[PDB]
Amino acid sequence: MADIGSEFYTLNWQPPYDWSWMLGFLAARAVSSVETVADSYYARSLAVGEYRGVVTAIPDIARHTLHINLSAGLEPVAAECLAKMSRLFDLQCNPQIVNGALGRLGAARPGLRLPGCVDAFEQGVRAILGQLVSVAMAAKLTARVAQLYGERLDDFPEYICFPTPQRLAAADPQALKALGMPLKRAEALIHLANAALEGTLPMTIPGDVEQAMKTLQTFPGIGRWTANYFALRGWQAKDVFLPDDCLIKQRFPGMTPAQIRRYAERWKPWRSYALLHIWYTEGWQPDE
DNA sequence: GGCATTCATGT
DNA sequence: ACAGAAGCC
Repeated sequence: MADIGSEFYTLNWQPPYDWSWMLGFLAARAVSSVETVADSYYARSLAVGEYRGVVTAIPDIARHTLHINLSAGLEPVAAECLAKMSRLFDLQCNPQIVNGALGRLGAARPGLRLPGCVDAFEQGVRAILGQLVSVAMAAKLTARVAQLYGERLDDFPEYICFPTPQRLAAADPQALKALGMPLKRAEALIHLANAALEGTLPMTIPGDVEQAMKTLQTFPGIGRWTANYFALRGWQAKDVFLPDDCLIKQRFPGMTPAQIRRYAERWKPWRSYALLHIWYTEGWQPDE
């Protein structure tokens, strides 16, 4: 909780914004030695190009500001760090626009944002690992992977960087399997770690997301769900919906993974936010 | 254990 | 759209 840096920065957000939720979300999925989530505090190792360091983000609810502190090694690339924090926290979102379009589904938790990531690859590795297991177990698994293939910081030895596409492509699929996962999944990771290494995996949000996801689902281990939920968190595609999600079929009294594709149409172009509101709004039921 | 979600494939 | 590998009681 002691300033890891001398340089401080401020990012504005447009209320409303449920920070307890956000930080709750990220804390659950917090990978041990990579990131540290607490009450009004989030911290993590960060690689921007060849620059390394620690970032912390402290919300200030009174003045619609997020306070960012950077370690010295991250100063030369401050703007990009801030852009990563902004995509991680959805600071550019216009809640009024989203919520107004979500109509009734927006009402209960209007401060819900779309939790993003800091790195499209990192998000991709996460998307694969958290595939079938519980949110908690993915977290523990991903900590094991990072513990082995992650790079430590020279200035902050209690922090390690999320593993790069390099160390990860050079991974022994069996060493991965030993960290507690199917061969088919260790192989998935390595594939992705290779695509990203050779441009084949888009790091910035593609212009045609549906098209870009087509290409994704042709990856080993990556199907339609894993591809959709990655576009959402990895690219922060805001108009993505998952009709096949287990939790959604449940909230649709006998409805086919095609009938809902037409229901969720009513929430363009904010279907990602709609999806989230459904998950995290218990009281909610379709307008039958 | 036989059965079942649950997401990934392939005809 | 239409039929295999990985907790449930």
